[PDB]
Amino acid sequence: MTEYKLVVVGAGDVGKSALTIQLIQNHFVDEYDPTIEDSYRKQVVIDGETCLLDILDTAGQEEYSAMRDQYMRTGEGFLCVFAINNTKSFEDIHHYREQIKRVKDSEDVPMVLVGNKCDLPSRTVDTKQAQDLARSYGIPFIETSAKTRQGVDDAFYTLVREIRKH
Ligand SMILES: Nc1nc2c(ncn2[C@@H]2O[C@H](COP(=O)(O)OP(=O)(O)O)[C@@H](O)[C@H]2O)c(=O)[nH]1
Ligand SMILES: [Ca+2]
Ligand code: NA
Repeated sequence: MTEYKLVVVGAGDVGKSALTIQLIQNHFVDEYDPTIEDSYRKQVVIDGETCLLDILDTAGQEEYSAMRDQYMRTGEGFLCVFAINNTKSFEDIHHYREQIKRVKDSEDVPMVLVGNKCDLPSRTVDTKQAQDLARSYGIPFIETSAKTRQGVDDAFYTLVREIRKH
């Protein structure tokens, strides 16, 4: 089968790791201690075609480092995650897109905008705002909760579809 290396980026505490664990292990974690070793592999079927997802979680890597750059050289598609209750994480998204464009040395990198923690009450970012930013990038936007599992499969599977159209 094809193997898809998907890299999850975003500000601290937005839920990169819980999203990854929810996808792979079908559990929601209340806390996650990152390592240098957190890649996760899982076989899934997307649109009738079996494939392998290799999820690389960037949690805990420094904002600018050789390891983070190596991680995104290896990635074929990217999830840019913010949290819908943290406006600053949504404002940081352009920084992660600029970083991916730099490392991949391209303006057309498979990417999906992910608005996580959609179960929480104190929303500060509208779906319309996020859709408008995704639209400016020409990429899909998906709303998720690693806790209720809403949108989790959709976000990773849509990213695979994005790779499959490149
Ligand atoms: N309610 C809620 N909490 C979440 C969600 N995603 C992550 N969290 C919590 O947010 C905190 C940070 O999550 P983590 O995955 O470690 O974020 P990361 O640093 O970006 O990898 C943890 O306490 C998680 O339990 C979500 O969708 N909903
Ligand atoms: Ca799962
Ligand atoms: Na954290």
